[PDB]
Amino acid sequence: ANAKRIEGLDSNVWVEFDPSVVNLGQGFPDISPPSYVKEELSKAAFIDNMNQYTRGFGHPALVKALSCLYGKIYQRQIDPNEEILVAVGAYGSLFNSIQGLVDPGDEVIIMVPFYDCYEPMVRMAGAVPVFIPLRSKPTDGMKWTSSDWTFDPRELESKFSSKTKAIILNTPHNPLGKVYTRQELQVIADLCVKHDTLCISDEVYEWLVYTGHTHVKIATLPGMWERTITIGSAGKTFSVTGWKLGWSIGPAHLIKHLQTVQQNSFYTCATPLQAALAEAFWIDIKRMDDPECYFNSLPKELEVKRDRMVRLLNSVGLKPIVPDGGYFIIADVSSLEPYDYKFVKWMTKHKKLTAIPVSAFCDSKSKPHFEKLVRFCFIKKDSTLDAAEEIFRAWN
Amino acid sequence: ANAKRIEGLDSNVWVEFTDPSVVNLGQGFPDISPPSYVKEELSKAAFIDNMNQYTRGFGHPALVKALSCLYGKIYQRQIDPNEEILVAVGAYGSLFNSIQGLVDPGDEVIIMVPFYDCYEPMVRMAGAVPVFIPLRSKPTDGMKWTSSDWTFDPRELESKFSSKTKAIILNTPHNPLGKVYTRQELQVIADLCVKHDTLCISDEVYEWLVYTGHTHVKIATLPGMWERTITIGSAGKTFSVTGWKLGWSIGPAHLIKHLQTVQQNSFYTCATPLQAALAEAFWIDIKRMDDPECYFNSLPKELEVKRDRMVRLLNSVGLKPIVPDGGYFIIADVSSLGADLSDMNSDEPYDYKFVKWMTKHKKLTAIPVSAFCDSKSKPHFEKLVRFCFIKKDSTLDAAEEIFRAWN
Ligand SMILES: Cc1ncc(COP(=O)(O)O)c(CN)c1O
Ligand SMILES: Cc1ncc(COP(=O)(O)O)c(CN)c1O
Ligand SMILES: [Ca+2]
Ligand SMILES: [Ca+2]
Ligand SMILES: [Ca+2]
Ligand SMILES: [Ca+2]
Repeated sequence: ANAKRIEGLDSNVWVEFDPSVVNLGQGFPDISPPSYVKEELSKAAFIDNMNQYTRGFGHPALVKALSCLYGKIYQRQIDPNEEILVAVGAYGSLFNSIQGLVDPGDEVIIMVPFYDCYEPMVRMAGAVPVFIPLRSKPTDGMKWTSSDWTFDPRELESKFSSKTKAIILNTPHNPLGKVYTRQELQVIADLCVKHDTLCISDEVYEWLVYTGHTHVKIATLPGMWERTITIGSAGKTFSVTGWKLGWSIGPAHLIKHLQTVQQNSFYTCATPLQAALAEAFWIDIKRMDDPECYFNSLPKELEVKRDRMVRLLNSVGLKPIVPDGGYFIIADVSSLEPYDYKFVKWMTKHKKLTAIPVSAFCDSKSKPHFEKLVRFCFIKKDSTLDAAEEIFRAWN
Repeated sequence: ANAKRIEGLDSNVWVEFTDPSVVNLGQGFPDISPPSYVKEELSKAAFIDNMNQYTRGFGHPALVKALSCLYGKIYQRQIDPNEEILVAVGAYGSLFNSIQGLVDPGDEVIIMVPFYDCYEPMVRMAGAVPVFIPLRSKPTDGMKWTSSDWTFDPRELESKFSSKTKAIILNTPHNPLGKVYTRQELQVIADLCVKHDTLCISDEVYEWLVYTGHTHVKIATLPGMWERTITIGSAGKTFSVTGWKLGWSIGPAHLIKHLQTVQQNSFYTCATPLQAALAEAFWIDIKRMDDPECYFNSLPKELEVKRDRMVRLLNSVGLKPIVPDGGYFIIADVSSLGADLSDMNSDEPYDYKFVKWMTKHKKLTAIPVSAFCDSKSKPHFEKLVRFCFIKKDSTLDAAEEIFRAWN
């Protein structure tokens, strides 16, 4: 018998989803992590102290590294102890944020399609998710891209009331690949300031922005530092999704409440992973300048792979939406229980290729508007994408 | 402002407890080496690319398979790795899953005092009402003071159960007392849980650390209890790697699913390389469970020696130790020292003053037992200080130097 708070929250999209099938579904990198990330974990393993309890809110060496890296991005001095919290992934950071800040009866605005945990997390806190969809614009004629999706500022305004506690922002966006523009962020900022709401900004894909786009942090916009929690992830930054380390960065008067959730929930994150992650950070922080920096080299490597996926999807009559950022690409499926779920089962069984139906990232009323869209992951090794080529070449 | 569910829960004893020349017998920080193979296995896992990516949400398959094998032997029943186990971020996370998945606002949860400090705020964050009952000492055998001289009154316990009781939290072996609950004590608890149809959440992280004359009994193995108990263990304790932060909840499928629902909506998955390495460590020791060199046997054997040394050290200065049946903490009554605390003028309990004094004057820290007590219980336990002995010989040598030079 569940507690009331988790009523109806037991179904989970990922819980629902053959070894000759090429999996382009889940965000499971099969490229290697950088060699030094692995080496540093090995080194921490052999130090006895690095196997025992560390500082609860974050390993001192790690919060110092994050302080120094993010202080450069933000152009401010970030207090490593008071303005940072290390949690169990971005998931954990998100949970800390909602649990510590959002009351039963609060409204939380979510942009659709949304990364799927946003909705049940808001609901577990007894809050009301208030949905607004991203919508299409006329294309430049040439190609379909993430930047051809935006939101209507007037519709957004109408979502804000005196019940609104916060808006959840995700840039670069999953599943669309949208890198939100400065002007878009400014509309969100104006409304958070005018209504005095929080912004929770999920920026795990922050390094993964392609040619002609720039990651901009809403927390750097005038008046936003004081009302924003910005979230990062080791799993994305260093392609080690299995390390489950993320962080929240923001003002002390907000971070302390995340800290209260953490000390009362899981308390401490793993010492060896955090020690190794601190060293991985120092290596790359010292060479941000250079194309060898993993912050530089990975987006560069992935852009090639993105462009590859777009050719392959085109090659078979699937209309790709070229992503500004991240490592997912959506394809419209229409020119070949919701449509995209049926299509994905059909493509698995008959083409030996798997993907994720976009309707999984949509509230019930929005699903008809997105149900002909399917998402593919390209943070894959050359050999994996060749196996995918084979499947596409052989499709007809 | 904070969310309402966390009002007044921002204070934390461990945060409150913050110098290189101080000998630290306070926090449960092991400075013995963990087993060599535990460290080896994490290194091995680090170099496998796959073991650095997402694994199964509710627990890495090899880990839960190892857990089901080991606990199947202990429970003498088949344990389902997927449906009857949930791997969480430490025993903390397991406790959190349990209370968050199973306990409603207005529910009562019975807690035994002193209690591992997190029990109280976890119950309050869920909007539930902690109902406290103290452990009470009884006359000693004359020669020694032990954990076994502490117990609860069964009639007092009974009176805490009402139609509003959702659960009782059991911690055995007990922190901070070191008490190993007897079959008869567990039987009293089981009787009431069955009579009122309540849950039992049983924190058994120290399950392997039981000393001569005592045996770890799992309440969930008693008649009627399997269907109503969540039993919690921890890698930090099992393998002396407190920094790995992996624990597990074991119980019936209809209860574990609720815990699994909290986890999927909170942090989701635990780290892959730690879980992979831990599985291997378990196999290495599962396969030699009958042998002295099994870590499950050698660690309590090694700790029993250290415990006895600590008892002697505390005695030499006039501290009155409570010899623990289990775990790696020891409590001493400090009141026969009548210490020079005259002018530390706060409204803090005696034991916190004593510890501050001991740290400054004697260069030795410990933990005040009142940190493990609710407001009304503090005066009944405030002359008691907790010392940790999961320590290497050289650390206890340093401690011994201080005790010898004490007067
Ligand atoms: C937008 C978004 N946020 C959060 C997460 C979870 O991050 P973590 O693995 O660090 O918990 C993911 C998973 N790839 C994601 O796509
Ligand atoms: C009784 C008890 N329960 C739970 C914990 C926390 O366990 P973990 O470190 O596995 O989260 C501790 C701390 N050692 C403890 O003493
Ligand atoms: Ca307002
Ligand atoms: Ca308050
Ligand atoms: Ca079975
Ligand atoms: Ca009842």
